Amino acid sequence: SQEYTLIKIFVSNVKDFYSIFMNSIRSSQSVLNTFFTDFEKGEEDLKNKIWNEDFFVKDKKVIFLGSTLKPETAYGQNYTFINPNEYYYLTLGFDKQNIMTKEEIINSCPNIYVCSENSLYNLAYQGIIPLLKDVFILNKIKGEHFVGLETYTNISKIKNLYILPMTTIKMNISTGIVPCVSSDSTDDYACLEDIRKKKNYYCEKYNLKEEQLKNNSESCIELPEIGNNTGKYYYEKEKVSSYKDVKLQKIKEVLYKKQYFEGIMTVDPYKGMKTFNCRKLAKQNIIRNLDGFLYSE
Repeated sequence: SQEYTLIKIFVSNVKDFYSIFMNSIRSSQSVLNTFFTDFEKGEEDLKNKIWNEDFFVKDKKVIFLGSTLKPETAYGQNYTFINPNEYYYLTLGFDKQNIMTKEEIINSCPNIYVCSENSLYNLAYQGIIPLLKDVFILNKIKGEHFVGLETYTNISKIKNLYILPMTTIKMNISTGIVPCVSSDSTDDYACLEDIRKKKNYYCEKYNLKEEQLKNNSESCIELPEIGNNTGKYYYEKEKVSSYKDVKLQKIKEVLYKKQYFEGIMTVDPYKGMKTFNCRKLAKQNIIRNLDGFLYSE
């Protein structure tokens, strides 16, 4: 049972998120002339409350639930990765970690979470989302539609963390949304490098512009005799060919263990602390500050 740290990844432009939301509602009503929980006969006021700009701008926070095994690197986050080819679910949940009626969920849950199907019942077991009297689904949206949205966390140095596509995200692991920390992760580095290299493919295919692809990731971890920016260092040394290179999984596992046992933190509030210790503190601080959750499956 692997423990993950979920980080609250807030959406900057909630009105654009609302456009995406209503575009999806309309598409699904058209095709079905499984995307959202149906509204019952006397629930029109609920429908009118949810399908409303106020719901996304005033009433609720819109939050992608990012999953990481390296929470100590969150200050360096430069992008948010999503699987563009898979469906993500929108569901209401709690800000702090529950069989409830639709009305009760609307009245009690301040956050709209975006996450994979895989995560849903795990989240409910963790007390992060309620069960409906079986999960209340506001929408189901392919990841491609979120590519280019601006996100941020309360930990990240920068606040323009665009959503980028990563097709190697496995839908059976956690929430299927991951923080991009390109300085400190070879897979993140690899994916960002492929996007940059094939910027014409990516900006043609998705709602992405060249100028969005230049965000720096502040390295949080130095390795003795290597230095910082270890993601790039192992990308280059192991001759990684792309973010879909079969050897990455092993490189990712080796680098994870090496940073954990040997890394030194290079960012506030952890400067000079060993990564081994910081892993635990960062989990503590993130949870205590209500910036995220512990999650198991």
